[PDB]
Amino acid sequence: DVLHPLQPRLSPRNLRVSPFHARHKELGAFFLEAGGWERPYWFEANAALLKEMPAEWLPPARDAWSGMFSSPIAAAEAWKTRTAVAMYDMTPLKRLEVSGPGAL
Amino acid sequence: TPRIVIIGAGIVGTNLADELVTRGWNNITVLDQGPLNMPGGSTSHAPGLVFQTNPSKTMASFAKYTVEKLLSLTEDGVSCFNQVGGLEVATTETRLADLKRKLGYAAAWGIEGRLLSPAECQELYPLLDGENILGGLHVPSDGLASAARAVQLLIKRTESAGVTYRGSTTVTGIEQSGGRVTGVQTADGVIPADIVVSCAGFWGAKIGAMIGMAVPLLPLAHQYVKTTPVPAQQGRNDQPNGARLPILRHQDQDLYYREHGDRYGIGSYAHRPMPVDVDTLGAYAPETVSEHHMPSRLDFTLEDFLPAWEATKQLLPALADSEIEDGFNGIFSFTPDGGPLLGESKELDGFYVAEAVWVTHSAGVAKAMAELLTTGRSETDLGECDITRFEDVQLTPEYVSETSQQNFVEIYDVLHPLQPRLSPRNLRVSPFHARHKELGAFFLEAGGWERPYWFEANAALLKEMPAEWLPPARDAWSGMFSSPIAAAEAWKTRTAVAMYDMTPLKRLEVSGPGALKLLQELTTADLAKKPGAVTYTLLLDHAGGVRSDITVARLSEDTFQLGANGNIDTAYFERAARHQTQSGSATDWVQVRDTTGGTCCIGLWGPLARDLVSKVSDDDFTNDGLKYFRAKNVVIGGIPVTAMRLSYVGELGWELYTSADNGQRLWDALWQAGQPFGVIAAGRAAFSSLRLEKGYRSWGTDMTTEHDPFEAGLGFAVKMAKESFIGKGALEGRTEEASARRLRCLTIDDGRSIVLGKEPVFYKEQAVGYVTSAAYGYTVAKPIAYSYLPGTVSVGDSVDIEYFGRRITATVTEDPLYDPKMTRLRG
Amino acid sequence: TPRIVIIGAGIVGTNLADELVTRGWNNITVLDQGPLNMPGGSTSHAPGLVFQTNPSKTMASFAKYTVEKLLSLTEDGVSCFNQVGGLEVATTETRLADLKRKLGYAAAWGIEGRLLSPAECQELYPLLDGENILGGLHVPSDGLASAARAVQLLIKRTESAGVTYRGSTTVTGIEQSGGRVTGVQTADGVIPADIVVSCAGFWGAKIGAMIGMAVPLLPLAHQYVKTTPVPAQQGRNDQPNGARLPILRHQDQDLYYREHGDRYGIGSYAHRPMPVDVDTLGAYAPETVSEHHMPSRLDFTLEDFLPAWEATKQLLPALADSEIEDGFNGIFSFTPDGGPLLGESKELDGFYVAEAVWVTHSAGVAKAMAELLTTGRSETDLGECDITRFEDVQLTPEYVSETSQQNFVEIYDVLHPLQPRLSPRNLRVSPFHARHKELGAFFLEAGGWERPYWFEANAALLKEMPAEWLPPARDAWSGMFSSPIAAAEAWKTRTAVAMYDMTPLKRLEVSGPGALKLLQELTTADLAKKPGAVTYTLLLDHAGGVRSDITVARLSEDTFQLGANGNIDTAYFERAARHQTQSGSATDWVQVRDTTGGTCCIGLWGPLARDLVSKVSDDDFTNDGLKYFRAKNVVIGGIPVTAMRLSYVGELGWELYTSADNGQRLWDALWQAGQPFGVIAAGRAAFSSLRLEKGYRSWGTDMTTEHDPFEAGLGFAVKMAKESFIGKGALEGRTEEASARRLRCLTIDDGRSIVLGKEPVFYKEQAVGYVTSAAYGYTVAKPIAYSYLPGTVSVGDSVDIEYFGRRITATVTEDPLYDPKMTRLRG
Ligand SMILES: *Cc1cc2c(cc1C)nc1c(=O)[nH]c(=O)nc-1n2C[C@H](O)[C@H](O)[C@H](O)COP(=O)(O)OP(=O)(O)OC[C@H]1O[C@@H](n2cnc3c(N)ncnc32)[C@H](O)[C@@H]1O
Ligand SMILES: *Cc1cc2c(cc1C)nc1c(=O)[nH]c(=O)nc-1n2C[C@H](O)[C@H](O)[C@H](O)COP(=O)(O)OP(=O)(O)OC[C@H]1O[C@@H](n2cnc3c(N)ncnc32)[C@H](O)[C@@H]1O
Ligand code: NA
Ligand code: NA
Repeated sequence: DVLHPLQPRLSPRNLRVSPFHARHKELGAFFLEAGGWERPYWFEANAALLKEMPAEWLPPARDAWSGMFSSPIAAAEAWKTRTAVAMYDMTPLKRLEVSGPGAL
Repeated sequence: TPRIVIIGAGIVGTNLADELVTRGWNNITVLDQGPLNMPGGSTSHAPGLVFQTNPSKTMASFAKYTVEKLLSLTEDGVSCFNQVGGLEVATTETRLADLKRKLGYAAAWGIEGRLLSPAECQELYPLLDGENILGGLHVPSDGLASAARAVQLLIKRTESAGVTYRGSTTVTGIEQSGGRVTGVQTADGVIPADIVVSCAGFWGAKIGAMIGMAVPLLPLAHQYVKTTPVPAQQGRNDQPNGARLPILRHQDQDLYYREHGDRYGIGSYAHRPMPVDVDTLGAYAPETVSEHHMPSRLDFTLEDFLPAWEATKQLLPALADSEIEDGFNGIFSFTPDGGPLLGESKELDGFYVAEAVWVTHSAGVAKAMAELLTTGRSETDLGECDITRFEDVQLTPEYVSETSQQNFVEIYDVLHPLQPRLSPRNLRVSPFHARHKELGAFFLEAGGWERPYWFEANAALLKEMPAEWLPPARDAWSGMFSSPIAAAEAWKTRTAVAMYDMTPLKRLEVSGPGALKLLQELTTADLAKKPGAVTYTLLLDHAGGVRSDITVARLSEDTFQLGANGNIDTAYFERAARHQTQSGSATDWVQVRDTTGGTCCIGLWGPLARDLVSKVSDDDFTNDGLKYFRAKNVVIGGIPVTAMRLSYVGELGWELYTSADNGQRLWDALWQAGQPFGVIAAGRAAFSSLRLEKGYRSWGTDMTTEHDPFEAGLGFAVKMAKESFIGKGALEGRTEEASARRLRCLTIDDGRSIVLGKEPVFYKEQAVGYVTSAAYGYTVAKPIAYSYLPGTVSVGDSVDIEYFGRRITATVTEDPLYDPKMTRLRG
Repeated sequence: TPRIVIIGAGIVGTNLADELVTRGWNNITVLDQGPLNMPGGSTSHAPGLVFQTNPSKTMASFAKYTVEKLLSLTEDGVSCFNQVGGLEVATTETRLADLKRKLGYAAAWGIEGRLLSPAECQELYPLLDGENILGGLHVPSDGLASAARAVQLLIKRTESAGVTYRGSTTVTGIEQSGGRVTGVQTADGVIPADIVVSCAGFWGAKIGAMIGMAVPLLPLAHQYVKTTPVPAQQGRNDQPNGARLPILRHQDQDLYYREHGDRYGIGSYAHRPMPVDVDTLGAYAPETVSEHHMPSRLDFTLEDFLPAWEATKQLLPALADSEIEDGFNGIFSFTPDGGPLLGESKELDGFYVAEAVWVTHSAGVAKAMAELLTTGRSETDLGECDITRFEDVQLTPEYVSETSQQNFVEIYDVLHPLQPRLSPRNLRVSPFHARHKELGAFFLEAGGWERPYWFEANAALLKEMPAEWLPPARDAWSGMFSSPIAAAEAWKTRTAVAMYDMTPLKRLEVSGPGALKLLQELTTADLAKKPGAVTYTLLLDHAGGVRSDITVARLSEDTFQLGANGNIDTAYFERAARHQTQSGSATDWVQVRDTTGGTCCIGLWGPLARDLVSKVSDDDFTNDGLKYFRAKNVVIGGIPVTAMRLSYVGELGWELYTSADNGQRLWDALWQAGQPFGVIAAGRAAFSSLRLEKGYRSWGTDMTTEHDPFEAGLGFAVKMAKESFIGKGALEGRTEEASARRLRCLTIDDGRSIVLGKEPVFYKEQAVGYVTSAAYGYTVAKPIAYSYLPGTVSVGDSVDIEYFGRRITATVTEDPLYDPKMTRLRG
């Protein structure tokens, strides 16, 4: 099959979620998955910001292929990270603890 | 004939006066606050590019008529149309593909055009830098309107026929009595009128406030610039405003161009939206109005034009050897959906609008409005143009401002037919909204309502779905706003049981001792039956065209519930009810209420529907308890419900109606009862596919006022034996078998090439139709498309449908495609 | 006088015939399917215990009248009441406390009673095993009714006065024309009638179905047993049914007792609910009806009685030396709220019900119904008895069965006034329900609606709340269904801004050319003002009693929105509207619709309300934009809203109304706008407290039809200058200052002893009133209670309120307690 590089499976999904999952769903997260973890790629709540976003932040139209699994909402999220304050879910990033007198 | 006052002597008002005169109505006064020699609205600044090809059949037809009429409007051997042709160029692959779709519209609506290669574009338009040009769409019949000259020639010939023009005359109010217009107020007194038509351009909302009418347009400014003389153009054109090259669109950069002698004109939408408050413009003394000084022209803002100027030099390098000479920010109108605003006001009988109209469509709008006024109907479908199409949340100043600014931003963008706005959203939701979100609904919006198209919860079913139900891969365009989940939802509707949210479908209650009388005249059904009957019926106009299809349920002697198509229907019934009440006896009064927002409806459909409902109700839902096309009151999960036995999707079950406060309980009761039967929530994508498999006609797409019932295959819904109903006389003698054009079901032979709507349909290489409704049919496992075809094309014949320039073979197929013997519905 | 047919010759129907005759109406036919000497309904098996004390003032008054009337009904020197007194014993501390509350009801309603110690109980009732007895409540005037003998004596004296009795006559249908009753159908023809009253006991729902009326009673069976001769009782009483000891209640074990000569009778509710299908009983040939063979008696099920028999031997050990002799499972009626069903049907003019009535209240119900029929009103408040009190979800067979069975299970339980059912719940929810659950709403229910009483989200505010707002600890009883969170919600309403859900408050739309005319006659206001006015007004009866208080908003010439008290109001307006339409001209027609379930309302109140709304609306909400007690249409968050400026809680702000589909958006828009102002959601506990601080009267509690406007302190709402309105004539000359009894505000001096309602109020040691509305006042920092008091008691006087047997000192206080100068509401 012809498949986009970001194409998700539709099943099995929701195997691993962070503690913020219910809050993310309240905010309209668009989830893709990697390593079993559900990861928001943008939040539909932020679409409401696009109408106040300064014109310099608005990207041009995308073609169909680069537009797959993409949203203009991401521009607003970048805008607010650069100018205000943002909360990213970093839970899925691999975390190891190395301990003991031999760790160093 | 009636005394008419037209407000506005722009291109719309003067064409309307002309179209009325030609139809023998000449008791007309046209008013304008500006001087008659140069009124000073948008018509007085438009450069006049006319591109006819449009996705809307109606707008394309308006443009074709405008070109024809302007070519005919002449004095001293010079017409008001310079037919240079039109060229749209593509600088991206996305745009190149969209030009192939537009070539399809051209063929569908009867406009001649051709796709051009980069080399052919360069031959046609030598000033192009061909490096970035990927191809073009050439329409030889497009060209340049002389709008200001047309206004002057229309004024001259209508004045000769008896029309009165009064310039320098400002309308300050509207006089009324008894709910009907009687006059127009000015500083100097009242001008009497039986009919008033507001043709006031971007002042349309200011006029509407004079009668308490919401007119959903927003005045916005748009930049237009002229260059100094361009060296490459020296000696080529007639001075000072000659043109020889086709008008030029560069939609990837939001620009358009025309020649003005040896100078260029540049129109740009590539700037911030620029809303204008009409109350700040100032009154212009008519003696001061001139080319560069008029209400419609605001000061140029060069800073907004710099990017457009750079993009212009890239496309047309010869212009880099010229300079900007003059620019202005010109005011015109935008609306929430980009459509114009036509028709009779809800608030005042005899008061009409014809506003938010480009020069391009002006003569077509005027013709349609002249037809409406003089005969009671337009010869062209106005469903996308009627002012009454809007829902109440769509008429607020905030909605009109936000959505019309977005329409400006997107004016030249490539957009899919299902593309949603991202804001404003969540205006109207059904009582099931929280449950829908629990199930991962994918929502799109229409009329302000959030509507699930499928549910992510159902993705878990795909791995157990039988292979016969799995559709092939979709291409990128038909794959937009689509999911394979819809196949699973269709599968479970056909084999188990499903819950559809029917809440957004327009619901009217018609009540009172005059309700039966009203509906007996307006519809094509004999509704005088003991309560409990549900009847599918049509509303016609006096020419027999189909205004709407409606389902009528008689709930009691004096109460009927109607399933309708939208707010055009609401306004039609409201006025008809008021007129019957006003002119009738104590037994003729009737009220109409739009109850949609206060109620809700679940379509509970599938072969296990009786098994499910039996767990939560003691009412009799067997065939003896409730027959097909009947209604009765029941209790489900403790909630009083009106159950109607019918199904758009063609399965066992019922539409279940209740008040909004009870909806969540009804939902939850049915949901719990359905667990052992594998109940699912099912969305609009599956709904549309299953309903098309049943051959349902969608008003506005599969039939309009341009079609009679017999052409549409809806003859069964017309009871010709009735003594009286609107349209009966026009329909005498007509049959389905004798109809010159007939609505036909097509299936796509390759099983995979999905079409979407508006694609042209060819029979033996000639364009003879276009796609109305379309969907992938999950039960028949192939794409489906409907089209009108000449009556001589038969079931079993082959036709081609053009999709993005490729011809797809399809077969005329008998419908319904699924269960034509209704075995799933009976017993 | 009118021709009356009464269906049923039980204790109700025969007392009704008697009460009509005494009022000079004797054109009455009474029908019964059973033989007149022993009809065979529940009256033919009742043992006749009459305990007068009840939490309901109306039911207590009905019982007092029954005792008086039965003592008066005599032949051969033997009356129909044996006044042995009544004793309720307590075996738990919970029950002992509840007897102190019941002693309070006794004092409130004018019944003499005393609390007895264990020793005194033993002196009064020597057969008690005193070990487990903790105390008793003794009411000397209670006793034993001879219900079957009363029926026979009533038949005799009404027959003499002209009443016709027809036994062995089964009603099979009801004849009607023009929406009014005309007759009663039997196998032998139609008996003509202007008025029909269904007194058919547990067959009431079967009769109601004959006219399409839902009668919300459930037939249920209840065990009653007689013992063999009890050795300890040998020689003590007259044989065979004599009694000397008080009737005995043992509510902790769901049992009651009486003597029958030397045998005991035992009634038990300590068994599974036993619903009965009346259609299975079989028709009894009248010649076969006898003491042990009649429709109302089903076969005894000993297995259900064994636990009751064991509990009986424990309480009364002498009975262990007897045996069970005979038992039966006797059928009677239960209803969803334990109240009877009285009044005129919604479905049929002139058709009345008087059903689900204990022998205990029978003569009082009959008197009230005789008053209703002969004068148009009852002299006793029927708000808790009227058949029209029920909401539509409360009339389904499923609701009536579940809730009436729960009422049987709980019949003798100690229950708090706010105790909710655990099922059925979530029948009706507002559009804000999901948001409320996000905020941790604590829901209670009324009329089927889920209503937040407080929000757990607000617990986080308690740690920043100023100390003056923190209330003292509550005792266990007043602490039930209460939270300290309510103080925080009151604090923020008074100092910031709060959003109350007003959706459940009854909302009626009255429309049509006759709407103004109807309301001008029914209300005490002059409503003929240009649209936009909001008026608080009263509905009176013809005696000037207060049927309801209503807020009327005139939204247009022919449309009014009413805020009402419940479905008694709905049915009252529906019938008045139909009668005006039927008898009126083409300009008199009027429709009434209950729009509550299709709409919603947010009360946006607090000093920051203008700051909040200004962020989400461009409409003018200043004093010049919208004055106090005015309404206008606005847009908030993109949603069309009807804003009304008034506040139950006494702060700046508005009631904001919209359609249900728009409610969640309106909520979310206001919520987001309110974040910088510290907006909270606020629930019913705070609402009730703040509204009582404003002196608002709650219909049904603070005033009923027993009170005129002047007694209630509502004189300001009566426009005596009006030409005409129902009740005007009765009110001529009356004033607040001359009223013999006046509604007064009391505050509890100790700042901590909260009372709840119905507690008796004493002035110089005499019972002179009782608590109507009550709440802790968070702004005044003390408990508040209202009561009627003799006119000679003044502001500043001291009264005592008895709560669980303890006297609490309170002061008559001027009201409103908060902001009587309305500074918070004006400007
Ligand atoms: C501004 C603009 C518009 C434009 C364009 C470029 C610019 C910068 N380029 C176009 C193009 O190339 N092709 C095309 O098809 N259209 C183009 N347009 C849009 C076009 O100009 C307008 O859509 C069209 O001209 C609108 O015509 P209409 O006849 O509807 O409106 P109008 O010319 O503005 O006339 C309205 C008249 O009403 C009078 N009026 C208003 N209020 C009153 C009162 N109260 N009393 C009396 N008279 C009143 C005005 O004076 C005006 O003359
Ligand atoms: C069953 C029971 C009831 C009871 C009780 C103990 C038992 C086991 N103990 C009580 C107690 O000690 N104190 C008290 O106050 N009440 C007690 N009760 C309840 C009491 O018996 C009933 O609530 C009361 O008797 C009801 O009286 P009412 O007059 O309302 O009803 P009825 O006696 O059942 O009479 C109805 C008559 O209607 C006739 N009917 C019905 N349908 C028709 C038709 N279609 N046509 C003609 N006549 C009809 C019936 O025949 C009946 O006689
Ligand atoms: Na754009
Ligand atoms: Na019990």
